[PDB]
Amino acid sequence: PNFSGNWKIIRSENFEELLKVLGVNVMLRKIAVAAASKPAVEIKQEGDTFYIKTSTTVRTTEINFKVGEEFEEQTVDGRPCKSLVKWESENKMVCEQKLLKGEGPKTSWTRELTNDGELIETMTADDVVCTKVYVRE
Amino acid sequence: PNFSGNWKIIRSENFEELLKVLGVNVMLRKIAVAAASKPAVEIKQEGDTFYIKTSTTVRTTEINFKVGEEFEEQTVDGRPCKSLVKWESENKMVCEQKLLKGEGPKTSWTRELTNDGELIETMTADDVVCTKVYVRE
Repeated sequence: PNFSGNWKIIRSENFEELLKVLGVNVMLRKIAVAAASKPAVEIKQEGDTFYIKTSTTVRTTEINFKVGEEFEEQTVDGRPCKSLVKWESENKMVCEQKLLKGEGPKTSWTRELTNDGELIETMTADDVVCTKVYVRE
Repeated sequence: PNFSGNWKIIRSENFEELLKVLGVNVMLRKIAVAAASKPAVEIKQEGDTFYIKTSTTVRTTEINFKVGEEFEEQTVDGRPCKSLVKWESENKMVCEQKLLKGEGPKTSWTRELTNDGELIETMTADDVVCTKVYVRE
């Protein structure tokens, strides 16, 4: 169905720990998980075309993509990557990322909609997964 | 033989499927997947007495039991149960679980030490089996 909406975070699991295993220093981890860094996510979906803007109190980023068409974004640790999203099913998109320069962990993400209209986001780096869950405002 | 040691995972199958057949909703499964990252198992075996600590990037749980003596733990989906472990062979133990309160699917688990020195852990609910294989660190 339809991912469009203004989404507010209600659960976050394993995010700081994932940053830790990627080598992010403790000062940056602590700020990444601070109240002031809680992400709001605004999505506008038109068929396979998506605009997703993710904002905290200090940062704002937007991606625009169509399912099945390569685009550029950043990995969960700021390295530029080429991304490609596919539908795993009607309510779930999966994204494979490839670094533009150099080598690093294999990263990906998924976003999916539940029965009850929660948005679940997961991000994976090698063997480590973090999960965020949002509800619509 | 001796189950003692610190065990690192080399493969895993059907974790989320097990939770799914137990009726855990998809939100909770995806949180559980994040909280299950990089599982490590520390075992201290002294004859028939066992201490088993399971650590992931987010959480640590510990059970202490003696083979043939009932103890309390939780099912894989987090429900309190009484458990009783028995030897099924020289190198394999099997645990049957019964809920403290209420009724539910039959759940069990096993742990086996192979001839190649691997530890195989299985957890069963209905006819779904989740399997993890570890080697000694």
